[PDB]
Amino acid sequence: AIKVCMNALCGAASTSGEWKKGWPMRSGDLASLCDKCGCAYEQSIFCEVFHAKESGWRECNSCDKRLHCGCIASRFMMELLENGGVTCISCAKKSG
Amino acid sequence: IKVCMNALCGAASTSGEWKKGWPMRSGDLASLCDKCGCAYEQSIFCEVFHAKESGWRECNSCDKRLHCGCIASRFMMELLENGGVTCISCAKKSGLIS
Ligand SMILES: [Zn+2]
Ligand SMILES: [Zn+2]
Ligand SMILES: [Zn+2]
Ligand SMILES: [Zn+2]
Ligand SMILES: [Zn+2]
Ligand SMILES: [Zn+2]
Repeated sequence: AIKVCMNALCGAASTSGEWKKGWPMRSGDLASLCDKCGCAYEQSIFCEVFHAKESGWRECNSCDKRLHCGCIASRFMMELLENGGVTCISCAKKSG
Repeated sequence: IKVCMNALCGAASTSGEWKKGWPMRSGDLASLCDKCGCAYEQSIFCEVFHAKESGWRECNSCDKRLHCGCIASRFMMELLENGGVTCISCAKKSGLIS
């Protein structure tokens, strides 16, 4: 396959250094991210930097953290609550 | 006491049938009264009960609205590799049914 940045709103076909590790894709393999997108992802702010204008934002039920929902990039950064809404992964570790 | 598992309903009775709802965190299907369950079966549960919540998006290839970050709508869509979501019809048409 052609290797390209898996941020679909970037799609860069080249990068500085090696490709960076991204989020798990549906197949389980890790996404390839360019130097920019991968840098945001490493700092845990990919969606805040690159999905700021997309729909689907909610907030964590236990803290102020905004969470981009319906998004593969943030998919394992939150938990779906039985009574509605989401909590981020830190608060989820704190609540069992 | 058996109660409708839509927290904004909680009716203690039902007409005809308790209907099967969304898969809960444990994997079991929720028990819904006939109202809420009919809304669920027609894929409009979140449109009826969650219209004012955050988390709403649009299907990647059609106009269907999809309530994301919501356990009730979680088997009503598929997450795409491009960061968006697709409804179940578009998913069946694209080969993405998991
Ligand atoms: Zn990129
Ligand atoms: Zn995102
Ligand atoms: Zn939180
Ligand atoms: Zn009900
Ligand atoms: Zn909903
Ligand atoms: Zn669709």
